[PDB]
Amino acid sequence: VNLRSLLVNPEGPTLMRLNSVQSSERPLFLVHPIEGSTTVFHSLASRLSIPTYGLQCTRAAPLDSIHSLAAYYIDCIRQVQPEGPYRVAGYSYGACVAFEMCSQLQAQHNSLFLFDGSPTYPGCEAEAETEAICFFVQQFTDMEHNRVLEALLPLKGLEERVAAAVDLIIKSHQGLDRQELSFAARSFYYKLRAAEQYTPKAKYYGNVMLLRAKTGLGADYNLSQVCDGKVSVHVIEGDHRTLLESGLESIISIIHSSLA
Repeated sequence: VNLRSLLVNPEGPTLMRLNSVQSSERPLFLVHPIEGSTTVFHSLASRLSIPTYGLQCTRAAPLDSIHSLAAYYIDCIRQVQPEGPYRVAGYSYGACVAFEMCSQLQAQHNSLFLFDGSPTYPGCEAEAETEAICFFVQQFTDMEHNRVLEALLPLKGLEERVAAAVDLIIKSHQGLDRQELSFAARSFYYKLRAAEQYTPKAKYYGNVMLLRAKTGLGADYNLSQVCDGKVSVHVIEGDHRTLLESGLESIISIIHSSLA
């Protein structure tokens, strides 16, 4: 169901075309939410008049930091589009990565769309990993925090937690690929770490557009804290998850009307 769309093929391609659009215009690149899949971008892409791609997080992506992750996604991009003027958007967690990407392209005139997300929106390894994976577990099962927390806290480290987690999950959905869950659970922790440890290097002088959800740091998601250029935020109908589904019509118009 909704759960298999929280998993990605660890060996799948990083950059995948999301719609037919044979056009010759510069494409629009969509950066995945924290779960790594470009599934949420399916509706939006199908209803877009420009070629749009998706970036998913597979085993090939370096997660030591948002900086590395962005530099790698930039490389995947330059294969489909070698030239400078880039159009990139990032959903939720992807927002931050998309920001770092355009940010690196700057230091090295691009369009940047943030779908309800932003760069904002050492001895405690154990608790961090436990809470991360504990959370991850709750997305696939019903298990109570405390019961799950009790099973993951005393474990040696990440791989034991991931394994114990994958077991708890399968004991609820036997059909889920254990290799995917295992990769999902582990990268999930690494993605959180990289994000909750990210802080823009310099100020972004480029034009940013925040498409915020209507139903819920102040209608800016702290964008102004890191941007100098034009920061325009549109309020879309729905909450964090429904926004791209019709808050989608609004978004489709806004994106269309922007990119000439």
